[PDB]
Amino acid sequence: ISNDIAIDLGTANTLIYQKGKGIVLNEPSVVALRNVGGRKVVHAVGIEAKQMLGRTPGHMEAIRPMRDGVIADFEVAEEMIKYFIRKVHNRKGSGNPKVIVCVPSGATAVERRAINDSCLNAGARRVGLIDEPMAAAIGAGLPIHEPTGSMVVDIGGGTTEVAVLSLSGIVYSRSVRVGGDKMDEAIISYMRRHHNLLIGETTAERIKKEIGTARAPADGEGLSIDVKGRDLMQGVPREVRISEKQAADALAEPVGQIVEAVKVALEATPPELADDIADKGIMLTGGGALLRGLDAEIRDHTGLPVTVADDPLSCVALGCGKVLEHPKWMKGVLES
Ligand SMILES: Nc1ncnc2c1ncn2[C@@H]1O[C@H](COP(=O)(O)OP(=O)(O)NP(=O)(O)O)[C@@H](O)[C@H]1O
Ligand SMILES: [Mg+2]
Repeated sequence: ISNDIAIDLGTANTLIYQKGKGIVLNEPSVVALRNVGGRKVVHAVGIEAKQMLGRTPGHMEAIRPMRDGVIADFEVAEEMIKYFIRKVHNRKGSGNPKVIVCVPSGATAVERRAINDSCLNAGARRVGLIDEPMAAAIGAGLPIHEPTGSMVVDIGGGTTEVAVLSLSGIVYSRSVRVGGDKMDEAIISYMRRHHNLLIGETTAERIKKEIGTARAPADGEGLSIDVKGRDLMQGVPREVRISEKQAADALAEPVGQIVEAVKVALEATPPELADDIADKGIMLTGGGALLRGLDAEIRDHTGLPVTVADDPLSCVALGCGKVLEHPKWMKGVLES
């Protein structure tokens, strides 16, 4: 049995795929730091940190060490990664493992060295890096080996990466800093400006999942829920109701940037490849791809068919996993 692992180091979620086990770990990429006499110390990581925040006062502080598709905190990213790697270690398995890590396509040398070191520091022999859109496309089923063109749109928490693949290569790649976190920030700004109500991340993610949509009902308001927060002048808790119409209104800006990033990618793409993507469709992946109507909105504005992958939260990790299982393929990237 193997200790070989592939890591999908998301801004919102970290996934680890183990050779011969599939997905062994799926946890929020948060660290909880307690502040004490000027210092900050790592208290919990992952689902534990997210649990004990939400039971949160004064000390317990939240660091997302990857954020907006960049490494913000090198010290805490290292310890996050270490924790996760140690946590999936199997003692009845091969020595120090081979590791694959999925990095943003707009990742610099430095951030790559940083990833690679955090992994060696955690007990790996060798480390290979694979560009995210390439992993997303493989994970999703795309025929990235054919000379036919393929398009993948990966909507994360901090980033939306759009890429066109052909012939085992990336022909075009671009990332924009818009995804599920800007969606939440927009819903929370909307609650403040229109209904004068302060809300949190959790209430926000809940609205986005429950009535969020990239396109308003043709009706007028559609469905509604009630959400709790607190009045921003009075301090008292309050309930307000909100429609799918309001949510659509709230999300239109970040949705529109996503749509614009797809149009821009098409305008850069070679016509013959563009016509291939026209036949098979644009493939959406990543958790942001689960927003209602988002595929329907990209279809209207581009003219192209659009499909959401199966298990879009897991694509990058499955694609990384596929490379891990294929020794000759993993070869290709350790030579990176
Ligand atoms: N039903 C849903 N509708 C809309 N958004 C959702 C839904 N479920 C999850 N999400 C969002 O999906 C995002 C996380 O997706 P994910 O693909 O895990 O991100 P990531 O890989 O960690 N970020 P990144 O490094 O930018 O690629 C969060 O912003 C969630 O709010
Ligand atoms: Mg991602």
